Formats: sequence, C-alpha cells, structure tokens
Amino acid sequence: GGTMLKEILEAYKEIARTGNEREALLRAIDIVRDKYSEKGDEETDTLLHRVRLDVREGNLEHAVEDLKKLVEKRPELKDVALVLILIMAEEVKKLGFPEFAEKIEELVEKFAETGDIKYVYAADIVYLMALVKKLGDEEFVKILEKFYEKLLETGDPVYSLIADVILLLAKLLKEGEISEELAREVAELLEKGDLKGVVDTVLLYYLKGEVSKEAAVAILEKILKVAKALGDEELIKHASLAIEHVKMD
Amino acid sequence: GGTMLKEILEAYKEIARTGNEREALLRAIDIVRDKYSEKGDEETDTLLHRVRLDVREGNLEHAVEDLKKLVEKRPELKDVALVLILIMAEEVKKLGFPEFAEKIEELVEKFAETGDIKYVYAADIVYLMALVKKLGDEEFVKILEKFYEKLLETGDPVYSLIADVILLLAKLLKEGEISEELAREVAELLEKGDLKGVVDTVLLYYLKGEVSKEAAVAILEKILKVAKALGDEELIKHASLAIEHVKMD
Amino acid sequence: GGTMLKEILEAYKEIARTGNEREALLRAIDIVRDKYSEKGDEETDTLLHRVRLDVREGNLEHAVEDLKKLVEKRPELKDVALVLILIMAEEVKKLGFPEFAEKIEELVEKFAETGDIKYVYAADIVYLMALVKKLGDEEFVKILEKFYEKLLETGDPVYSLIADVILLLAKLLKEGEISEELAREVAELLEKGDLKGVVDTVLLYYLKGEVSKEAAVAILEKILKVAKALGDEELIKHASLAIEHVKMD
Amino acid sequence: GGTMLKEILEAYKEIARTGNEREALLRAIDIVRDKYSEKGDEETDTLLHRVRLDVREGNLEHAVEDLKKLVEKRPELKDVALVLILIMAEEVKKLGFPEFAEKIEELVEKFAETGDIKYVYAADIVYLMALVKKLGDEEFVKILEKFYEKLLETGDPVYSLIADVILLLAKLLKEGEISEELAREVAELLEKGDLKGVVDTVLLYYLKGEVSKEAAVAILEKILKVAKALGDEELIKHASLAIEHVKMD
Ligand SMILES: [Zn+2]
Ligand SMILES: [Zn+2]
Ligand SMILES: [Zn+2]
Ligand SMILES: [Zn+2]
Ligand SMILES: [Zn+2]
Ligand SMILES: [Zn+2]
Ligand SMILES: [Zn+2]
Ligand SMILES: [Zn+2]
Ligand SMILES: [Zn+2]
Repeated sequence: GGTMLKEILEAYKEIARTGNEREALLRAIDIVRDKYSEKGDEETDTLLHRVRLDVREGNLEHAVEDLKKLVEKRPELKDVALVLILIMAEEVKKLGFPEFAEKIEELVEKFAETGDIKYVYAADIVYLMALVKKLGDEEFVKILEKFYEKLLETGDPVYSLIADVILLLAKLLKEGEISEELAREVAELLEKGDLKGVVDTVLLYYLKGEVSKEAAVAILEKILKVAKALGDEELIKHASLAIEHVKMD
Repeated sequence: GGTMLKEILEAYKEIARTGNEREALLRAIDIVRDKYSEKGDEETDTLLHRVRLDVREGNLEHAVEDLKKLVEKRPELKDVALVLILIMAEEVKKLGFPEFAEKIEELVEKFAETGDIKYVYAADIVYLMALVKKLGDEEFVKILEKFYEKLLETGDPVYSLIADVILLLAKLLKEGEISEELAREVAELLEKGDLKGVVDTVLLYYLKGEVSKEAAVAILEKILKVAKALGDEELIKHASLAIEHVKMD
Repeated sequence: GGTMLKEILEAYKEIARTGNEREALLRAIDIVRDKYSEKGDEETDTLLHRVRLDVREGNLEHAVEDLKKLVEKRPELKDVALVLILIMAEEVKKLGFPEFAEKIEELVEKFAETGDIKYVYAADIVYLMALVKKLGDEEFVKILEKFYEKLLETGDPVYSLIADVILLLAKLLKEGEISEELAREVAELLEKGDLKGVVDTVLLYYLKGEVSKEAAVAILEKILKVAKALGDEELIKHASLAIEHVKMD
Repeated sequence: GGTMLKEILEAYKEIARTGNEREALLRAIDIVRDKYSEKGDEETDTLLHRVRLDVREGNLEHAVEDLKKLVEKRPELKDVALVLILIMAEEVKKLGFPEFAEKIEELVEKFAETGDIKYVYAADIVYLMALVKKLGDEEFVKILEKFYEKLLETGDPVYSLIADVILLLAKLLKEGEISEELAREVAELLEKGDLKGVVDTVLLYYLKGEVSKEAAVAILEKILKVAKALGDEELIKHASLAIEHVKMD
C-alpha cells in the first residue's frame, strides 16, 4: 500500500517508455514471481507462469480470467492485483477503446499510491463495460457506468458481481439465447434495487417456455453468487429453491 | 547410481559437442520427463514442464530454485538431481566464473559414476558461492568454501542449510537491510560452531533497535530450518520462543 | 464496615491507653480468633495462632508477611485486615519513622468507619516506603509516594504490586545483585506507564550479561503477577515467553 | 552445596561463641524460615515455626523427629538439613556423649563445604547409636557403627532405615516387649546380609507364640519400608504376605 507497489509501477513505466507494451508486463510478472517463489507459494508461482506464457502468446483474456479468479478467492495479494490491472488496461488498449484505457490508467495511478481493492474492482468493471461495448449492446453500458460510479463512493465488493451478471446477460443475448425482453427486464431489476424479483422473473419465463434450462441455471447461479456475498439468507434460500426447481423439474 | 545416470550424462555430452549448451539440457529434461510421465507421477511431470520452459526462456535461476525445492522434499530422485546440477553448471558458466564451473563439472563426473546426494549438496553450495561472489561480498566466500570442504568429508546434509543462511545474510546486506556488523558476527557464529548464540545475537540486536521485524524473522526461520534437520529440541524450542517474541512483541 | 470493626479498634485504644502497645494487639488477635474459631475455619485459626505467637515473640515482619498473603488470597475478611494494619502501624513505630506511623493511624481511623480495602492497600504501600527508607535508597520513596497518592483516588488493587516490585528492586540493589542503572531504568518504566518495556529491558540486560538468572527470573515473575491482576493477555504471554527464554535458555 | 550453607554455619559459629548454644539455633532457624517464607512454601514455614517453638521449649527430640520426617519425604532442601544436624548435635551434647558430638560436628563441617545428603544420614545414624547407648544396650552400638562406616563409603540412603529398625528393636527390648533372643537374632540377620530371613524369623516366633501382634506388625512394616527403598519386589510381596498373615490371622 504505497510501498513495494510504486516500485513495480515505476519499473513498468521505465520499460514501457520504449513503447513495446509487452516486455514491461513480462518484467513485472517476473518481479512478482520472484517474490512469491522465494516463499512456499507454489499455487501462485504456477499461476504466474501460466499468466506470463499467455501474455507472451497474446491471449490476454484467459490471463485476466484466471487472475480474476485468483484475486477473488484470495484478495490479500496487492502486487498481483496491480499487474492484473496492468494487463486489463493493456487488453483494453488492444480492444480499441482509449477512454476506458485512460480511466484504468488513472485507477492504477491512484491504487499504487493507496492500497484499496475497490480500485481493482472499479477497473474490472471498466473492463466489463469495454467488453459489453465490444459485443454491440450500448444500453447495457449505462448500468455498468452507474455501478462504477457507485463503487468509487461505497467500496462494496458486491457491485462487481452484478456487473458480471450483466456481462453474462449480454453474452447470452448475442449467441442466440434468451431474447431481448428478458435481458432488459433483468437489467432494469438489477439496476434499481431488485435481486429477489429477478429470480421470480427467471422462473416465470422458464415455466412459460421462453428460456432453456442451461441459461436459466447459469443466471440463477450468478444471482446465488451475488447473494452469497451479501449476507442475505432469505435470498440464498430463494435462489436455492429456484435452481432446484429449474434443474430437475 | 552408476547406471541409467551415465547414459543421460553421455547423451548430454554428445549433444553438447556442438557447443549449443541449450538443446542438450532440453534433451536431458525430455529424457527425464518421459521416464517420470510413463508412471503415475504428475507432480514431477508438471515441474519438469515448467523447468524446460524456463530453460528455453533463459531464466535458469527460477528453475534451479524450484528444482532445489523438489530435491529437498524428495531426495530419492537422482536423475532429477543430475539435470539440476547440469543446470547449475550452465548457469555458473553464464555468470562468468569458470573455476566454479570446472569444480561443478568434476562434481557431476564423480556423481554420475556414484550415486551419493552429497555431491548434489556440494554443487549447490558451490552455486551459492558463485551467487555470493556475484553479489560483491568476498569474505563470505571463505566460510562457504570451508563448508564445501567439510561436506565432501562428512556427508552431512545440514551444511547446505547454513550456506543458505549465509546467502540470505549476503542478500540482506546489499539491499539496504541489516548492517555489516551483524552480518560478520552471524557469519563467524555459524562458522565456528554457534547456532544458539546466533538466536541470542539476533534477539539482542532486535531489542536494541538495529534490525527491522522482517529480516530478523527471516533469519530466525532459516535458523529454525537448520535446527529442524539436526535432531535438536533444545534449539527448536529456543528458535520458536525467539520467533514468537519477535513477531507479536 | 463501620460495625463490629470500630469495636475492635475501640478495645485496642482502651488497652493501648496504658502504653504497652503489645498486649492490645494480642487482645485484638484473640477477639478475631474467637470469632473465626466458632465457625468451621481452621485455616484462619491456625494462622492467627502463628501471628499471635510471632507478635508475642517480637518478629512482626513474618506476621505481616503471612497476613499479607492471607489478605491477598482472601480479601473478604476485614477485621483481619484491621489487625494487620495495626501490626504494620506498630512495626513502623518500632522502625523509627513517626510520620509514616501517623499516616497509618489516620488510615486505620478512616478504614474503621468505612470498610474499603483500598485503605488497607494504602497502608500496605506506606509500610513499603517505610521499609524502603529503612533500606537506604531515598529516590525510590518518591515513586512509592506517587503510587500512594494515586491509590487513594483510584482504588485500583494493582498499585501495591508495583510497589512490591520496587521493594524487590531495592532489596536486590543492596545485597550485591543487579546494579543501580537497571534499578533506575525499571523504576522509571514502572513509574510513568511502562510494564511491557520492563520485560524487554530485563531481557536485554540478561542477554548482554549484566543480570544473573535468579534476579531476572524473580523480577519477571513479579511482573507476571502484576500483569495477571490487570486483565492483560498480550503481556501475560509476553512475560511467559520472557521467563521461558530466561530459565532454560 | 558450599554456598549459602557456609554462611548459615558461620553465623551459628559467631552466635555460638558466647556459649549459649540455644539462641544460635534460633537465629539459624529464623534465617531458613525467612528464605522459605518469601516463597509460597507454607508447609515448610509452619513446620519451622513448630521446630523453633520446640527448640525454645527444650523438647528437641520431637523437633528432630518431624525434621527427619520432612527431610525423608523431600530431601532436595539442604539448609533445613543443616539446621537439622545442628539440632541433632546439640541434643547429643545434652545427652552426655561428647565423642558422638565431636563426630557429628566434623560431619557438619564436611557437609557445609560439600552438599551430599550422605553426611546427613551418617549424622542421623550417629544420633541413633547415641540413643541406643542411652537406652542401655551396648552390643547394638557395634552394628550401628558398622553401618555408619559403610555409609561414608557407599552413600546408600537405605542404610539408615536398618539402623532405625535396630533402634525400634532396642526400644521394644526395654519396655517389656519381645525378649532378648529375638532381638539378637534379628540384629545379626540385619547385620550380615539378611532381610528376607528376618521376616521368616518374625513369622516363626509369632506362630510359636513368643511375640504379640503389635510388635511383630511394627517390625514388619519397618522391614517393608526398608525393602521399598531397595527396589526389591521379591521382598515387598514377601513382607506384604507376612503382615497380612500377622494382622488378620
Ligand atoms: Zn516457478
Ligand atoms: Zn420466488
Ligand atoms: Zn415444476
Ligand atoms: Zn506432461
Ligand atoms: Zn485454635
Ligand atoms: Zn519483548
Ligand atoms: Zn537465549
Ligand atoms: Zn510463618
Ligand atoms: Zn517367608
């Protein structure tokens, strides 16, 4: 938090002055891996090996995916979060949206001289609006932006999960899965204040025969994940009953 | 021990006659991985994958680190030890010290036609000497040389741990951590016969306010690791009391 | 508390009008022993027997010692406390300090028409400064006086324990044990606010080789006793680690 | 053992230069009681109180009895042993045998500059021959002298128990109990090497109707105590069967 983190960012800046934008990331990964290899941390060493290999390959999306997994299970690591956000920003620059890249750069600058994971979550959500904008839907970006604004003033780690659910809805909307009406209804529900009515809406559309069993199960599992990080038991039971009804019945 | 080991060294010699010094190591790693993949050994297969990838990359130090971890946890594997020593020799040749390279080459020659892990430990300690000489301190090399001489005539696997502690002292001496006086005192203590007085000296300097909590703790768990392979309970308890005092108090 | 206590003091005053100052104490002890013998209290009857025998002998110091023990383990008894305060009052009159005797007399007068053990503790500490002044050190009396003032306005039973520690320091200072510098440092530490720094100072001087194992153990167990009546677990563990390091190592 | 014991003996010598021979013992007891009262040792403090009271009374025999009990149960304490031997010597001088007084004085002189309990046992046995000589029997003194000679060259704490058995035999011989023949037989048996034959002889005389149930039982538990400090299970069982036969049958 302000120490041993600004050094990594500084080194990334020096190696990025050339403009390669790829070797600086590798050097940062190598710095983090040296620190986590001297300890008895093999799970982090292997994961950083895989991340470095993927980054050198060019498949950064898988790297951000499993790094997101790692930071979610164990968020005590902060340098790992820093290199994660660096990769997220670099991938955003590749995607073709420079304003999101600038926002993530400011988030990195503020997080390096701080130590709060809420900036990590905010950058993750910026990446999610970047992906949504790449997908084609534009109206979804508004709710993501509202969540990003609300996170920088609340610091609730539960907001990113809702944005993940929105990303799942956008992904399903494109392949040929659940129609637009359900997507808009669920987006509005998660937008205003609604998490319980989302379950009821999903069940209603499933019974009426508008949603296949796989999509409903995926959305309800995401809702259950959101509810499990909120300390709500009247909604965990409600989602459990919903999924149980959906799968076998 | 004299069989199925001299074959690997012979093949490394044939492929090294070209002078590439990189592909022969890869071929040896591939020979070892084939033998350990035909079995139900996935922990060795993955580690050899990582080692081969690192060797092809050129970051041999991480490979020697995790191979050292593997051989310390599992000393029964001897071909893995052989390729380990080959990697140490190749890295030493890169570092710029040819005399240490010659010494470790003779160690490989003797170990191939034998089967004793004490040569592996001796080569490791020669590596640590190489690293210390690269760091800048020269007086530390004398104690390492004395330990290396004593290991070839005793075969006690605990001598490498003391050299590892010396390497840690040298590393801390360079970054900006604990001053020279403590380093010299601890080096002399581990040199002559002293392991218990080292703990007392570290505690004394901690209480007087000359050593930060991190470096003292590091040296203390290193001493605890040294004592845990010596069958000493009067020193394990002493080190445990020392660490408990240092961390929370 | 104001009843069945003022009667004993009144009788002591009547029998002390003659001026023998020895038989009145015996009569008070016999009054207390009659009351505690009619019950099923044998541990008190025997102890009062011993106290009366010692008082008639003239060795009041042993009597005040074991009566202090008794009142510390079981402070519900108040008449026993009253005769105890009478005993240090008489002993102080023998020692040659009349002002301390006057202070103890006022404390007896206030305690008889009250019932608070804090006056017992205050008179105990007065006895402590009397003994300290008899020993020869004068600077130690100031901290004892400060503790005496602080007890009459706080009523915390832990203040007498610090005075006991100061007494131990003064006693060790005279025989030929720990030098003056450590005594002054520890006195200042216990004076201002420090109990944790005392342990560190004692350990530091032990490791440097200025204090024999017996004196350090005595001071540390006294500090442990002080901390055990303060509801502190971060200091009980700290003192336990200190003593464990000191004795066996 | 050579320290903080010679000081007590020196003080006893100074106070005994007057020739009172009674107040020096009281001063030594008071020194020991001060040391054992500062601790949490109430069992030793009370017993020293009783010993001092008995010594001032003039009934030293009870004091030596319960001090013997104390040193037998817990012989780690050595100063109490020193004051015990001092009381033993003083009582010997009162009895009227100056040669035994000289012997025990030399024993005190050697024990003070040493620390071995075998001198305590030797002085105890000297007291036993003194008591036997006072009783009237003279032939019994020879076996006691032989045991005393053998103890100073063996250091076996089991020899004093046999002398205690001899003392019991002498005591029973005088009141009107068991006749001389059994006493001589048992004395010879205990003298040469016999402890098992003593049990058989006692049982034989009991069955023949020469010894009442009380004296036989007394000698039998004395023999059992002797055998219990010898690590013999073939004799403990033999004594247990003997006592069981004697009491109920
Ligand atoms: Zn690795
Ligand atoms: Zn519902
Ligand atoms: Zn149904
Ligand atoms: Zn594989
Ligand atoms: Zn009584
Ligand atoms: Zn401490
Ligand atoms: Zn120590
Ligand atoms: Zn007492
Ligand atoms: Zn028999």
